[PDB]
Amino acid sequence: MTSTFDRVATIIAETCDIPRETITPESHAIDDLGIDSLDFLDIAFAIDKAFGIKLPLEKWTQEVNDGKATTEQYFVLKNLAARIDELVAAKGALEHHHHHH
Repeated sequence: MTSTFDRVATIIAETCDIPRETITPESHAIDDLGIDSLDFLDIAFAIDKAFGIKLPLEKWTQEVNDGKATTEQYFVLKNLAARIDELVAAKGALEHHHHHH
């Protein structure tokens, strides 16, 4: 029993050495865990290859710093785990389509 969050949290411990105990689902990877966006690239590429998906990290980070999206929307570990899972669902091409197509 290990969720998408728990996989990510293991990968955070592997990459940037952040204690699993001090990693909550409602934690912000950058603000709360104190991980830089570059260190988060190493985490996100390790996630990327693990789940066999593709995170548009550059897109997510440009939206965040353009004020299109709030930081927490992508960088809170439950929202992040939901984004990854959403792209694992997109990896399987769904059957009810992604948005509408």
